[PDB]
Amino acid sequence: QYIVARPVYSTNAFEENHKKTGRHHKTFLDHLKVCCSCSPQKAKRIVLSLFPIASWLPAYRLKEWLLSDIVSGISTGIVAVLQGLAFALLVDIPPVYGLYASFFPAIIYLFFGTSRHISVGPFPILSMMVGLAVSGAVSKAVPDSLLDDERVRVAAAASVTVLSGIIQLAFGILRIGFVVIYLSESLISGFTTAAAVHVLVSQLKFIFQLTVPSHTDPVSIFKVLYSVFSQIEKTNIADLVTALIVLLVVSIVKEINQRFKDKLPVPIPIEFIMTVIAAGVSYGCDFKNRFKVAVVGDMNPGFQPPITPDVETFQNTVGDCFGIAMVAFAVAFSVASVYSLKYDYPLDGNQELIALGLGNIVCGVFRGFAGSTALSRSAVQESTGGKTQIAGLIGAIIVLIVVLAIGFLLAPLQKSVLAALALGNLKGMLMQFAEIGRLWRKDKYDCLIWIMTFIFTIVLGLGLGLAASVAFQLLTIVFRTQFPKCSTLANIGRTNIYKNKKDYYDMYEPEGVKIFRCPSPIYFANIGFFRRKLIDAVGFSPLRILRKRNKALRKIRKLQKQGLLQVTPKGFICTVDTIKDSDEELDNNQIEVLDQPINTTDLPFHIDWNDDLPLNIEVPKISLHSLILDFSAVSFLDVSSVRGLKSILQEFIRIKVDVYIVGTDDDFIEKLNRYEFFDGEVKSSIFFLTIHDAVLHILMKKD
Amino acid sequence: QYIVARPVYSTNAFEENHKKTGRHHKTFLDHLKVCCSCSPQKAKRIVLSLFPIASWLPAYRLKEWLLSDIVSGISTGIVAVLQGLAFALLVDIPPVYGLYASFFPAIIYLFFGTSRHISVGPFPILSMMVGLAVSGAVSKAVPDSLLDDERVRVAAAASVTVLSGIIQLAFGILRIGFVVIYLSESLISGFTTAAAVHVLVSQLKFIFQLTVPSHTDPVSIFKVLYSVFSQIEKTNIADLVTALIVLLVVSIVKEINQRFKDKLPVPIPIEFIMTVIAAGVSYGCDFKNRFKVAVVGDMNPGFQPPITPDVETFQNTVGDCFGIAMVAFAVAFSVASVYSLKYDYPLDGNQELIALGLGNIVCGVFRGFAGSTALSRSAVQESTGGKTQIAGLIGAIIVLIVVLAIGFLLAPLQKSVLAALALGNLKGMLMQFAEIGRLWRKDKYDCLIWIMTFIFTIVLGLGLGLAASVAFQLLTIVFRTQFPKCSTLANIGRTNIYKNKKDYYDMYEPEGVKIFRCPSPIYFANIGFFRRKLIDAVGFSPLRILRKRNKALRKIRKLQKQGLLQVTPKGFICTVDTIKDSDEELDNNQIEVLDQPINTTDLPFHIDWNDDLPLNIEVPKISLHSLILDFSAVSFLDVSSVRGLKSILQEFIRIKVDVYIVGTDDDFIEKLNRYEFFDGEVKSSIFFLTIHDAVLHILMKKD
Ligand SMILES: CC(C)CCC[C@@H](C)[C@H]1CC[C@H]2[C@@H]3CC=C4C[C@@H](OC(=O)CCC(=O)O)CC[C@]4(C)[C@H]3CC[C@]12C
Ligand SMILES: CC(C)CCC[C@@H](C)[C@H]1CC[C@H]2[C@@H]3CC=C4C[C@@H](OC(=O)CCC(=O)O)CC[C@]4(C)[C@H]3CC[C@]12C
Ligand SMILES: CC(C)CCC[C@@H](C)[C@H]1CC[C@H]2[C@@H]3CC=C4C[C@@H](OC(=O)CCC(=O)O)CC[C@]4(C)[C@H]3CC[C@]12C
Ligand SMILES: CC(C)CCC[C@@H](C)[C@H]1CC[C@H]2[C@@H]3CC=C4C[C@@H](OC(=O)CCC(=O)O)CC[C@]4(C)[C@H]3CC[C@]12C
Ligand SMILES: CC(C)CCC[C@@H](C)[C@H]1CC[C@H]2[C@@H]3CC=C4C[C@@H](OC(=O)CCC(=O)O)CC[C@]4(C)[C@H]3CC[C@]12C
Ligand SMILES: CC(C)CCC[C@@H](C)[C@H]1CC[C@H]2[C@@H]3CC=C4C[C@@H](OC(=O)CCC(=O)O)CC[C@]4(C)[C@H]3CC[C@]12C
Ligand SMILES: CC(C)CCC[C@@H](C)[C@H]1CC[C@H]2[C@@H]3CC=C4C[C@@H](OC(=O)CCC(=O)O)CC[C@]4(C)[C@H]3CC[C@]12C
Ligand SMILES: CC(C)CCC[C@@H](C)[C@H]1CC[C@H]2[C@@H]3CC=C4C[C@@H](OC(=O)CCC(=O)O)CC[C@]4(C)[C@H]3CC[C@]12C
Ligand SMILES: N#C/C(=C\c1cn(-c2ccccc2)c2ccccc12)C(=O)O
Ligand SMILES: N#C/C(=C\c1cn(-c2ccccc2)c2ccccc12)C(=O)O
Repeated sequence: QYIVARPVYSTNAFEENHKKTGRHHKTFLDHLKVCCSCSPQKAKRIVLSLFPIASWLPAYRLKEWLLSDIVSGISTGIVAVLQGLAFALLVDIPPVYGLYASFFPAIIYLFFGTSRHISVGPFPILSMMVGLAVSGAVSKAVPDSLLDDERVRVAAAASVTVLSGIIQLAFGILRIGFVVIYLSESLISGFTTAAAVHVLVSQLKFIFQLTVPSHTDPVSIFKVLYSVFSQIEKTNIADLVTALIVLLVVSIVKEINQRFKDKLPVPIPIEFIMTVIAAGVSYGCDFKNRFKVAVVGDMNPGFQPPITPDVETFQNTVGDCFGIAMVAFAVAFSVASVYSLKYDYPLDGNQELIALGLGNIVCGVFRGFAGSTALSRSAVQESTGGKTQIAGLIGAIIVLIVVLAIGFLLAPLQKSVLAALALGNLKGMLMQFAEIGRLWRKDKYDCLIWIMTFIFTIVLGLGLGLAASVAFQLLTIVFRTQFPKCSTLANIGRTNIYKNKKDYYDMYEPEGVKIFRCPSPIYFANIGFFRRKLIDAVGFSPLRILRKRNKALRKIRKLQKQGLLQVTPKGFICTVDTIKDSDEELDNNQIEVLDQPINTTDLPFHIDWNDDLPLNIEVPKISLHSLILDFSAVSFLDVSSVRGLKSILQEFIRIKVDVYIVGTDDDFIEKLNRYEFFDGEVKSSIFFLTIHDAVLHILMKKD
Repeated sequence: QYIVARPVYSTNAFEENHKKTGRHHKTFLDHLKVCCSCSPQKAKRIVLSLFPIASWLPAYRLKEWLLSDIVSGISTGIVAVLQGLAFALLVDIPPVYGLYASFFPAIIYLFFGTSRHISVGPFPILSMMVGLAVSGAVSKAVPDSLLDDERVRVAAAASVTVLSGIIQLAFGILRIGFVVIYLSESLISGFTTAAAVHVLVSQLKFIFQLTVPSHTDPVSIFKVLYSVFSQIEKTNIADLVTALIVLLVVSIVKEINQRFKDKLPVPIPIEFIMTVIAAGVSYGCDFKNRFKVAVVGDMNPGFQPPITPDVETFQNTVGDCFGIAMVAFAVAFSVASVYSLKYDYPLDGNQELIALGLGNIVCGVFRGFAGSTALSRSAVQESTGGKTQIAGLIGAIIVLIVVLAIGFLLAPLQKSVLAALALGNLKGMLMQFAEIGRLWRKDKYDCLIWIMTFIFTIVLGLGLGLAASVAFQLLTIVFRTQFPKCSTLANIGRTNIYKNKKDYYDMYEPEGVKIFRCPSPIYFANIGFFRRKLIDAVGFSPLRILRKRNKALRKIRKLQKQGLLQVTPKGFICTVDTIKDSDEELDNNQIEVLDQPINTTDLPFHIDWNDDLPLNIEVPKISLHSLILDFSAVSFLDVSSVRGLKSILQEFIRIKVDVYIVGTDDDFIEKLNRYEFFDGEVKSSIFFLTIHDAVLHILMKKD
């Protein structure tokens, strides 16, 4: 049973009887002495965190991990080759520059990366963003043969990814890799669903084999849909039927694959099989002069010399590279967190930013495009038994073998087989459309974030819809705390339990006491609503009672100068039966003296303000004498709240109503001490521990 | 004294013994039957709120208010004439179009407005915004004598203000006039200080008499400063010395004016006096051919016929007109709220939006620019004794007399006297620079809002810095709740008071109980920090203990198949002294079975997990058996919080640690019922009333 016998405490009387420890909290100048104090332990702890390969490579279990890493590396390197060739088409550069995007960041991440299970390379949302930034950068260059219009796109892609890597590396150095908390899962879900719709639309010009101009920012998906479906009569039917056959086979076998996972080890590489079959039947049957199928061209065997990034492209694409860097880091951290939770090893977000930025810089210098991880390729690497990032090294070696030696193969590949392979794996992102119903019946504030993120991304493009979506998801936090359900409380069962007055049957309120509760932090978007709810909860406005009391006092003092009210020790004598109702109106520059506190020390008689005032002065009466504010769910105040609350409490104190703030911790009062809140009128003795403390104090101080 | 004797309640046992009232809360379809249910009382209540002049005009006290309204109307009409002429220069149109800006909204607001003390007209921040929007609109028009370049600016100004009035009227119709709560007072203070710096810079080309091109959006103030100070050798010294003399005299007399306010009724109109003296000495001495002073030209006597707004200017200036409408409504509501609080009458914000939008539409049709109220002119109207909006009618009649009849006067006015009069009244907005110190020592989150609003407005212009400032002040709410000071609580004095464990001396914790407190709402930017703080507060991670227990159970079950552990009713028999430490590593696709709940029903012996496990199996021990979460300051959860909290509680329950959530109201649990939160593992019986309830329940259920 609950049995408590203690004294009534008042948050000052609690601190006289219970000695505090007196903690000396930390300043700024010693925050700048814990950072600059270097040590031989601190330096080695830093340089083993900058080069994580110095810590996991000598701890390699080369009896339990090597064969699994080799098998997983081969199985992810084949997928990396095909995905690089397919994602180079979304940037509209020659396809061999896709392979450079799947080699250099995977080599840099082996040395500088902290995850063990992600596969580093291109992924289609980032490749679409890089393609849109290139189309925006070549449409803004100053002026000074379709081999030279793609030589500009390659240099623009290289410059965009060098700038994105520079931004990522700078944010990793500045230790602000915690920015991934500013994206909710509803925002990520809506953004990835709309990006899957963007990817699905962008692969239509390769299936139908049409020529679509490179549209730009505001509504890119509808311009591309119009330019595709206005030329639908020029559709090459061989590419269409080949893409449909490859798409049907890869979706059927990818359903069969995960439908039967207990019986099937190292799952079926149906995309490699269909690519081999399609390139082998396009060769031999000569699907380039019988029909007019566009193929992957003759890729040159070898790497290309490094280029210097153009500062004009740096100037024209600053916000595009900011969006590319943010989306790349957010996707990589979201994918790597799954496997770090699954296998229990720590992830360093700032080291992730440093490794991805260095990989993107080295990739863009040697003419590749932007890299992060993909969820699909990382799932392929982890599903086949990847243990460390040596599987990434074997995958990069497979990409290297394809670049240097076997590049005469993949030349009869039909360029719509790649689009069909990219369309066959949009299923996981398109199945997120069944989340509007769940979030609708769950929250309705995150369903709004989902729907507005989808709409903003669709009708504003992948770079600008993300910024608008982040701003709207910041608005929804204000929407949650805008009109809080403010309550009046009452006692149940004649004990220390106080709940909502409209919720149970036999509640009891002490006479003259009001207990008000705001279940929300009070800030600038909240304080006027709080004042309105408090005023209609107590039943009156204290400013009106104060002003009418001041008007009555001015009329009483005016009648005292005329000798009409001879003041006794008790009671006014009233040596007139009735005066003829002369009300006096004050001017402006003089009305604010009605808001001053009443000091009736010149009369020996104590004016009651509640019984009856002589000579027909109405002065409306109140029954309230004590007000309790339950500030237990109020997490913070800012400035506007402290001003408005100081005004409310000053207006309540001046009409002789005691106020009590109840339910706060010591940090709340310690922050209120900085706000110039307490003075000779609002004292610190209004704070109490619990509601029952204040109620017992009221009942003791009355009688 | 505090004496309580009650049973221990558990938020389900409280609702079996206290019958709820069962309120039927309101749906959507009856929200759409309270709006469409029309009545003869509802219709008259609506149409008396659309035309407020039908309610205050027959209640006019024409014995106490008429002379004061006449005097205040004359005193504000003279100021309205001079301010209209001065603010027409910030738009760079001829000055007579300033007077039309101070006539038509003041006439429309007399019929449709709810305030009684504001003066409607131009104010310099809005006139600078209209000038910037005109300069941006004439720099974007398609192509098809300095009399024709200002005929384009007049039509662009008219179109911009018609679109701003349309936006204001549409937002007043849609009942969303509560948007003024989205601007903190720190944002308004920083914005108005930077706008005062903009106004001070924009009046330099009229004092020095220079020719400055109409610069635009990104850094307008530095381009204007460069274009002024590169031509400083061409300064007309007569305009300079006249502006300095007028500025010195008006600042000295405006200090003298409010230094002595008790002795001085109806304060000194020093601006009217200096304008009369300057125009009378510029005439007669002929300050137009002796020197080369630019003067206010010959204004044509009369109004101008209405024009149709160009839809090209509507197309080019959508965001500019949105910013103009928002700033006009915010300034007007902030000024009108002061006098509504001072004189105790209700303000309707949506009717304010409707009246201002109609006034701006009618003003822009008849070739004026945008209108709202100014704080200075409203202070002049209220200080001289304005009672109703009939003072606005007398002011508009004074402006009408100046337009129709006396326009041959104000023709020798020196056009830098007006700039000096506008510079002499920037003191109130420039004295807000002494708020970085106050907000620095008070909050440091609103000082940041002030500084970033000032910087964004200065280096981005008045339209775009406001949007960036609103986005940053939405970011600061996330900054406040990002890393909450999470605590571990303990008991003081062997009663029902639980406070921070590091704060007092003789605290007591029950053995095996941890009380954790997060003093913040938990949302998407908050849940990973909450999980990290809970894990390092309890001293371990429950996933690691669960996985190591599952590994130990798999090794025990493997040794049972070999007959090495013959299970008794109690104790393992262990018919081997020591096996040679064969640890087994699981594959991927098989590791997640370490996260499954332990069901050791196949053994009759109860496995302890805390004493000793045979054959040297370590399985790290915990002393915790009960965890209490103090969710009293947690105002809301969203989706990510419910998922992360469900994960945390499921991981704690599976290692046989009872969890208790404590301190919530019934609305919190009612919202958690929608989230698919409770199941066969996480039940609703974990919720308790207070911390002492849960602690007494723990101590009763142990022994
Ligand atoms: C929920 C709210 C925030 C949605 C707001 C949507 C607007 C941002 C969209 C809807 C209509 C769009 C417009 C629809 C059509 C066009 C014509 C289009 O014309 C072209 O130049 C086509 C391509 C070419 O030929 O170059 C340019 C974009 C534009 C102005 C669009 C700009 C973006 C707009 C205004
Ligand atoms: C998520 C959806 C429901 C939000 C609302 C969608 C609208 C903003 C979309 C739907 C139809 C779209 C239009 C569909 C087709 C076109 C034609 C397109 O034309 C061209 O690109 C070139 C035309 C030419 O050759 O002149 C320009 C965009 C536009 C107007 C689109 C503008 C954006 C619109 C109005
Ligand atoms: C904390 C992180 C986000 C810092 C990242 C900083 C970069 C975004 C900045 C720093 C240096 C900047 C560069 C400094 C100088 C120039 C040269 C400038 O060009 C010229 O002055 C002449 C050449 C021309 O534009 O024709 C174009 C912008 C650019 C590349 C700037 C682009 C933006 C850069 C890379
Ligand atoms: C959010 C925090 C990390 C600060 C980020 C700052 C950047 C957004 C700023 C800092 C340096 C700026 C650059 C400084 C100099 C230039 C050169 C400037 O060049 C010109 O004006 C060339 C002539 C012309 O464009 O007509 C164009 C803007 C730019 C790229 C600026 C773009 C915006 C930058 C990258
Ligand atoms: C705290 C952070 C967010 C501040 C970010 C500041 C930037 C938004 C500013 C700083 C430097 C500015 C630039 C400084 C100089 C110029 C050259 C200026 O050149 C002109 O065209 C001058 C006028 C003309 O001759 O037409 C155009 C604006 C620009 C690019 C400015 C664009 C806006 C910039 C990038
Ligand atoms: C609140 C402050 C401390 C924030 C940082 C200020 C900078 C963003 C400012 C300070 C100096 C400014 C510059 C001062 C002078 C000029 C020259 C000005 O030149 C012209 O307008 C035309 C030049 C020509 O004739 O070619 C263009 C803007 C610019 C570069 C300004 C760009 C913005 C700058 C770098
Ligand atoms: C809830 C509130 C914010 C609604 C406010 C809506 C306005 C901002 C919209 C509604 C109608 C729109 C107009 C509808 C049609 C046109 C014609 C359009 O021009 C043309 O189609 C041809 C002429 C040309 O531009 O050359 C230019 C934009 C404009 C004026 C639009 C400007 C923006 C307007 C006024
Ligand atoms: C925030 C809530 C209240 C919604 C606000 C919606 C507006 C921001 C949208 C709705 C209608 C839109 C307009 C619809 C049509 C047009 C015509 C369109 O004309 C052209 O594209 C002409 C050709 C060219 O510019 O090259 C330009 C955008 C504009 C003004 C749009 C601008 C953005 C507007 C005003
Ligand atoms: N990963 C993996 C596999 C196949 C592919 C997945 N996408 C993809 C498509 C859209 C979004 C994200 C990923 C491919 C793209 C081209 C060629 C092959 C694939 C596998 O072998 O299972
Ligand atoms: N109001 C009032 C008075 C004088 C003026 C105040 N500004 C002003 C200037 C900047 C910002 C806001 C206001 C004027 C402008 C032109 C001509 C006269 C005035 C008064 O007569 O006291």
